[PDB]
Amino acid sequence: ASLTEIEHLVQSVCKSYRETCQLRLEDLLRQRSNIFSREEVTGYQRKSMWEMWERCAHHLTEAIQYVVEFAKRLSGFMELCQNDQIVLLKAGAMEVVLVRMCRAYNADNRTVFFEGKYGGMELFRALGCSELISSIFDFSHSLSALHFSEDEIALYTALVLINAHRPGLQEKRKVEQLQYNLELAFHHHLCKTHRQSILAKLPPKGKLRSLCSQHVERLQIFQHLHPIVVQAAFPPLYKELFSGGGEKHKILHRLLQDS
Ligand SMILES: CCn1c2ccc(OC(C)C)cc2c2cc(C(=O)NCc3ccc(S(=O)(=O)CC)cc3)ccc21
Repeated sequence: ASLTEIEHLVQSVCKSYRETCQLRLEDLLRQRSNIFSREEVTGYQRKSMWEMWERCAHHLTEAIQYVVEFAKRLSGFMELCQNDQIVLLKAGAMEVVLVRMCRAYNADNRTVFFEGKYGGMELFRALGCSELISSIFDFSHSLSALHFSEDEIALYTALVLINAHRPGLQEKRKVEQLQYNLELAFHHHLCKTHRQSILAKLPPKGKLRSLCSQHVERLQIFQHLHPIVVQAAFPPLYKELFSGGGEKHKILHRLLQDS
């Protein structure tokens, strides 16, 4: 590429991210005073393990849906082959969400936006996966300290998705070319903005992997306890990405072709 082509890539990635923002950053910020009452938090903790999982899995899926749209509007993604498009989303959708999640996290009070209001990590006690939950909270605390801008979120999440070491890619070099061009864009924007210093403070990719593996390990435990809840009440797309052998659902392909 070239300088103008790189800056055009910066604007195109940032646009594609805004359009597929689930919630505008301002909407999330204006709600920061709206905090679950102690009584409301007690009600969350007393809900059954399997209903909490169903509600959270459904919210997770909604977020995942916006990440698919981001991909479809992202330069070069839709020129990749369908096998590679699915490998990328299958492995990176949960990662993009975990990163996007820091916009919904308030480090002042350590709360996360969820079902209309902000609550701390006790809100999630009914799930029986406190390690996962505190890892995600801590992970969102780390990212919140860097004070990402929205533009920086878009460029960074683009790279989280366009990761050419995902196993199973058929056109690895084509994904390499794309990844390298988004890296230059990201780094060009940080340099231009005097923000290269965040580069040494980004999470190792091994960390995003770790959280996703914890996600799936805890899903398998829950599914073994409530197999019929998963079969009858989890979102199909969620089963496709995360459960086993749940990928008999072909939702992603449907999503990727539907205009
Ligand atoms: C660690 C605590 N936590 C969860 C823990 C587990 C879990 O699912 C498992 C049960 C499978 C799901 C959640 C979960 C979901 C939300 C959520 O969706 N809030 C609504 C929202 C809407 C838009 C944005 S955004 O615009 O910033 C783009 C992402 C952010 C947030 C918040 C916290 C959560």
